[PDB]
Amino acid sequence: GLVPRGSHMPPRLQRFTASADEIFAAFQEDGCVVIEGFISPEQVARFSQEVDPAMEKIPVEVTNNGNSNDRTKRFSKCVIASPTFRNEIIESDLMHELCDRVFSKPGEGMGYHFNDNMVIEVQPGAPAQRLHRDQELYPWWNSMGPAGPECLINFFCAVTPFTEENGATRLVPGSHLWPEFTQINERDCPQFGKIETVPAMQPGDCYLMSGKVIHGAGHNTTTDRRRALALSIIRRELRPMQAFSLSVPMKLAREMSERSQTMFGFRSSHFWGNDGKDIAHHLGLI
Amino acid sequence: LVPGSHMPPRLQRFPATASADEIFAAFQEDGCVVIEGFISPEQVARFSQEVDPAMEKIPVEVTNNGSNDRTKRFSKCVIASPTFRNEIIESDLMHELCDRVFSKPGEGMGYHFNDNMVIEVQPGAPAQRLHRDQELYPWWNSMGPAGPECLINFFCAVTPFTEENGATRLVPGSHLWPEFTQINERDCPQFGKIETVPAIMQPGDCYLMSGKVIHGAGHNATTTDRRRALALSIIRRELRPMQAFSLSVPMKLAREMSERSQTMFGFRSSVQHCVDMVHFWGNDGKDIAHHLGLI
Ligand SMILES: C=C1[C@@]2(C)C[C@H]3[C@]4(C)CC[C@@H](O)C(C)(C)[C@H]4CC[C@]3(C)[C@]1(C(=O)OC)C(=O)[C@@](C)(O)C2=O
Ligand SMILES: O=C(O)CCC(=O)C(=O)O
Ligand SMILES: O=C(O)CCC(=O)C(=O)O
Ligand SMILES: [Fe+3]
Ligand SMILES: [Fe+3]
Repeated sequence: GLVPRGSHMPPRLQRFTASADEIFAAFQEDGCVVIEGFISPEQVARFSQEVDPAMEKIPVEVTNNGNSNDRTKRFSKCVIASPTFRNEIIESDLMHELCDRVFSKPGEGMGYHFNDNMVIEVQPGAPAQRLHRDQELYPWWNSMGPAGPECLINFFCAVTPFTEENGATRLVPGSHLWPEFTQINERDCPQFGKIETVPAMQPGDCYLMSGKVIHGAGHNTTTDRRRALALSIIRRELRPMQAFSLSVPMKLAREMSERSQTMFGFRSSHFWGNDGKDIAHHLGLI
Repeated sequence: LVPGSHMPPRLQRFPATASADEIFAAFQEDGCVVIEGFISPEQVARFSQEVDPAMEKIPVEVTNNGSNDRTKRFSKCVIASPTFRNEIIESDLMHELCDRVFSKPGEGMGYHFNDNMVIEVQPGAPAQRLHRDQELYPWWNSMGPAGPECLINFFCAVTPFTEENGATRLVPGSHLWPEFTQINERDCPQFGKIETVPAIMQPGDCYLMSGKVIHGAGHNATTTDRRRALALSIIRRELRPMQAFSLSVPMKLAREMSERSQTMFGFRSSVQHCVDMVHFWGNDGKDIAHHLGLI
């Protein structure tokens, strides 16, 4: 009794803070999954307050250009600006145990690190964002199709509420299993215009989406800044969009755990080394 | 010429004053090509001299496993060698060829440094397993020869490369086989049947090789010869380097670099286009070179 008997049933999008082997199976089966309450209530709140001054000084472009910057604010310096982010959120033992199932291989330590820490605020009346796979960031990955390894996953977390009206993210569950991975336009995608989305949540819930999954922010209302926190995580062989080890000051890196140092590139795992030695030695982190 | 003798595979040779289109054509055909005088004999001799203290402090590891042992590997070339940072990495032919491999229209430099490794193969050192350098990026073989390029190496003779002292063994045209497997008995059907050719070179010569080319260091069967190489390993901007150069190379040395050299070492970003434009290795919407103060 999930849809009225006889109706078309829409692509499946499971919801779940229980077993990691559990959430991981929903990820594998569908390409994405929701984690209701991924960051605590006040945590999501103290976080949003802490980055709000930074958001306040980001001007809004009104361009009708088609870009992803048309009335959408984006801001990446979350570690610099938010103590609760760098002290609490990125230390979710849930994140890591999930990242460990997507990415790490046995006896090789952490096969993952951060790509980005982005706060995305869809301004009211913002055109719906182009449909895309995140792994289009790494242009050849689509050419490996659904059988290729995972390159990227997003812990996409709501900051203000996510509604059909304010432009929450439209997901396409199961698009990680399509036979050919393509750009999503009328020229390159045959299914263009027939692609059945599902809008994605309340402040603190996150959805865990594969980089193979087609998606996009929808159209935005008259006075609702729809604000989100994207934890982009990639495998250790890939380069981050943000140069976090050169902008996050050494002070904050000294306060991080070994594993979070590895996420921001203040520590190696043999990639990102220093002539046969961990880069951590040279940085005065023993 | 040899005498109905079997003629082994051809490794094409060009002087460093040839058309970058002529050299790249060879690279595209065979997957590897020798560039003679890539570095001048005076430049390489100063380089060898400037890194030689660091090389002598490096213990030769001998092991009871015949392991990629008895090979010295040193990567702090920028810190240790003015010739390297002031002249060698400013090779225009090197950047001409990288652009033809990596750089898309309208996205600036599509490449950067993976590594800068002095590789000195010691007397008696055993040969290296046959491998492709793109095995570093483990999904890459699965795209086969149609896959884009992830990596190229400018592998320079610092001291002479001879068949006896362990000059690299290469397989021209292995970037074109229909299936890219690891080269072992389990997965490779040609295992044991693969014909290689050595990179015979004088100091300052180099070969340029695709990550798709099967190759391995040869056995050093001499008693005197420490066979010294300089490997300039260059990858796509989207891939992680093996060296964290921006974190170990001093900022004092960063400020002295040309802007394309800063990009190579991650002191400066490059802009990638997907409708959307994105700084790769950037700082919250701006080139990382602002926060660092490099203009
Ligand atoms: C240029 C962009 C790129 C190429 C990559 C992404 C990307 C790093 C992709 C992976 C994600 O986990 C996440 C949320 C961290 C985004 C953040 C925004 C940008 C940087 C981007 C953007 O800001 O557009 C002006 C885009 O929105 C987009 C969709 O179009 C892109 O595909
Ligand atoms: O803002 C959103 O809801 C989607 C974010 C996204 O997909 C992107 O910017 O790449
Ligand atoms: O030293 C050589 O000639 C081969 C080096 C090589 O192929 C490698 O280290 O990947
Ligand atoms: Fe996206
Ligand atoms: Fe190699």
